[PDB]
Amino acid sequence: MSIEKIWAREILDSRGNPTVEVDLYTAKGLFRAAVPSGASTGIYEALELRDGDKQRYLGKGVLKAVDHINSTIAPALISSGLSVVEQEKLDNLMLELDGTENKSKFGANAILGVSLAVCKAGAAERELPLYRHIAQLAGNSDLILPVPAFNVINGGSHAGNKLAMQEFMILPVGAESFRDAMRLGAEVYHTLKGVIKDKYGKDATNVGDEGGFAPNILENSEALELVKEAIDKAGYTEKIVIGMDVAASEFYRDGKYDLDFKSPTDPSRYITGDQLGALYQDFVRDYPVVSIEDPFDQDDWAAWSKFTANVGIQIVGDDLTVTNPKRIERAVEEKACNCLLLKVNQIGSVTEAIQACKLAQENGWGVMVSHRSGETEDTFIADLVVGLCTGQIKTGAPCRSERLAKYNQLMRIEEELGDEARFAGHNFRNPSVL
Amino acid sequence: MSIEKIWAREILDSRGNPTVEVDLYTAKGLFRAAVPSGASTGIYEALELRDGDKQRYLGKGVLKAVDHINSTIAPALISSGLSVVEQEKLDNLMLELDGTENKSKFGANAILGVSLAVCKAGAAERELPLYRHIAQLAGNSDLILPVPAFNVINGGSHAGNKLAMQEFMILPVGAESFRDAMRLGAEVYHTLKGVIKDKYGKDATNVGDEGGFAPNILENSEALELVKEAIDKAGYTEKIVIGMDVAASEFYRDGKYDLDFKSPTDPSRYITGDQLGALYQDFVRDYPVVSIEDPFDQDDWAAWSKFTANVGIQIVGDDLTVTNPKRIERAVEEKACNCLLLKVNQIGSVTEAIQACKLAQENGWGVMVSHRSGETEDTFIADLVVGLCTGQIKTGAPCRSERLAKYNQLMRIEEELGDEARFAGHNFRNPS
Ligand SMILES: [Mg+2]
Ligand SMILES: [Mg+2]
Ligand SMILES: [Mg+2]
Repeated sequence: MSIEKIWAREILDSRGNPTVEVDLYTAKGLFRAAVPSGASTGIYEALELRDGDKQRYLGKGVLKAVDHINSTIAPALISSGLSVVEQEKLDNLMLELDGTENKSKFGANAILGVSLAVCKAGAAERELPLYRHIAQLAGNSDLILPVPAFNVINGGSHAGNKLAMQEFMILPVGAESFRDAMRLGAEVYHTLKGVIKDKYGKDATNVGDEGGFAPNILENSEALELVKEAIDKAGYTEKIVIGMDVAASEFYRDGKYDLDFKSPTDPSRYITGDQLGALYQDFVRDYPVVSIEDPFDQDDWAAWSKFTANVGIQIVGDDLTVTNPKRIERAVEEKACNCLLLKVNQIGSVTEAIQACKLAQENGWGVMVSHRSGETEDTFIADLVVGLCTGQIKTGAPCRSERLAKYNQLMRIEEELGDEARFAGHNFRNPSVL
Repeated sequence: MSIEKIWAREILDSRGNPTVEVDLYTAKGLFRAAVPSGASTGIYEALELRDGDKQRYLGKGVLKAVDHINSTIAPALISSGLSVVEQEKLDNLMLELDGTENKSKFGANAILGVSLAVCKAGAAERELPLYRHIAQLAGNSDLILPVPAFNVINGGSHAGNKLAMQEFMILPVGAESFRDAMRLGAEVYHTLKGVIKDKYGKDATNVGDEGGFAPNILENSEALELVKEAIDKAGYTEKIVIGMDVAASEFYRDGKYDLDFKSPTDPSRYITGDQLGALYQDFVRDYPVVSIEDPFDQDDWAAWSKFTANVGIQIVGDDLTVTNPKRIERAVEEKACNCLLLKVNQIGSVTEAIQACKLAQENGWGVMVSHRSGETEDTFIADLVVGLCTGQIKTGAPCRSERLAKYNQLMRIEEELGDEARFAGHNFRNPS
């Protein structure tokens, strides 16, 4: 009926690791989607199925996930009789076919790749651009261009430096449009390179996984100083603010936090959740920080709720909520945070991701659509953040094209929307208030 | 007629600089292409037109080039009534509309953006995959999957280290297929990170513009040691060899060469072209180096010919030849090199790039299709290298998706070709 052919293959992501790509065919043509991959993955994330074959890609192959698609998932959907516009029914069938909570039979990367391809096929079957099809799936009717959050300084578990905290972001909230926001982001990014070079030398101007610079610094306050200095020299103090992804789960040790966890282990330097919270308060006071992601461990609920109750800024749950309704519901009840980081590969399907988004928005939460540290040339989340009208997205620094592909696509979307294009601007936290 | 709309816009490349993207519409749909951008550009390259507005993208804007397409080029091609399959006529039309030798009026980035989009539109009009359309444009019958050249160690002008030479590449010539070559490249790349980290620390495992690691090293022989270490440790000593892009023009200092040109100037450390040649001889002797690109300055013709005459490996012209038939002809007669690095943005059009490729191949040269240090999500050169059957391509490390998009596309082309697919392997110099 609707689906003529589904064919999955093995491609390489932005880090050189294998990941899932899915080709879905209908009468209207070919629809291709790829699955991202995280590095600092939360323990409650849906299962990313790897082969474990040590003599092939060091055990990081995804032939098992690919086979699960080509052998089991593909014929099931083909013989289902469901139109590709039926996103929820097609996703539910894959959920039922898997039958496990964390998608541990087929793998979340196997299920998502199909779910993404189905969505694009459904859009064309609907004769709609992808972002508008997503809008209808979510029950939205008034699209919004998001404020981009550029990770210009990379730290954390997979960055070549001492910098403990993972991401230092800039948000051009005072930009005129999204295309203007892209300009402000790039100019500060290029300005930041000079600032870092002048102070630390050229060795500190190489980049990490997400395109942000990886300077040889330790103190996170210094990363904020550099970024702030770059904003000012670029001449955008009044238009650009700062966001952070701490990813505190990555340096959570023995009930405490280690802000020097890439140095030889020494428990004497560890700090408590209270001390860590007091450090954030200093950051918010001393710098234009308006958003902090994963300030505490994924299971340190008491620290989350206590800190959130004493700040006015955006508190983003990432590893805490893992785009999971069952986890979000708890966080809502406990007021652990006021914003959800939406990662489609954390939950495994488009339908579940949309449900997770609306569950957040219903409770007055902000929503930030996000990429993974390992991405592809796929640009799905660009149309996603527009269709869901969340008003904020982080998909990398203005560097490395697995990041720019999303940003460029968003510029195309704003162009396509014409005079009906709206930039979230200073209302990125609650874009519907626009 | 054929072309219904041509619309250009401003997008960002892999290093955050503006570049040209062109949307071309026919009855068969939308065909999109983007223009790459170089950093270590040769002085004889066709003009990359930048706005120069200091208050916008630090003067790197491409609004003028975009405007030249939308206001001038597009209505001229639409009024021509030429079919998109007529690649040569459409390219010639833009060349004549520009009317300048180095495409200084519209910019090479403006002309190429349309030329690339036209080519993709022509492929669909012919009901052919892009690589087959290109093959017929070049008059080729039997296709070839190229050996990938992964730039796994980054040095040079725009890398955050002391390393003078620009690119250190691995070539899985002993691979079973291109998909196998991708695995070999990635596995060595990941192994190399560990090798680098163990010796220099995690600070040295960050990447440069092309995805290769940027370790804090000075010696070029050390970069070769690290690479050779990774190959052996990965278990592919017999199957993976080494290529180099020296880009000597970047450290050419009025007759001599500075292998520490990112250090404070000291002319006493400068070496002659003869010394530099002797150094390459040492590299070829001690390491499996089978290809050297731009070993001398773009104008140091005597050094090129002298060195090429005394080596048996592949000598690749990049800034020397700039994908230009006029420069290629001179290099052929003077025997300056034996391989052409094919960059479409160096000459400005698909037609001229094909002419450049065929001219090199007619004279026994190898051809390596190449990307630029500043790339986009565009994957044209993947279809280009297969269609031109050159047998070798460098489009970055197996890191950063502006590189992987090409490599992934080449894996798709191999899968699509199936039985007809042949991997160049040890014949990467001569798949002919
Ligand atoms: Mg993470
Ligand atoms: Mg995070
Ligand atoms: Mg160059």
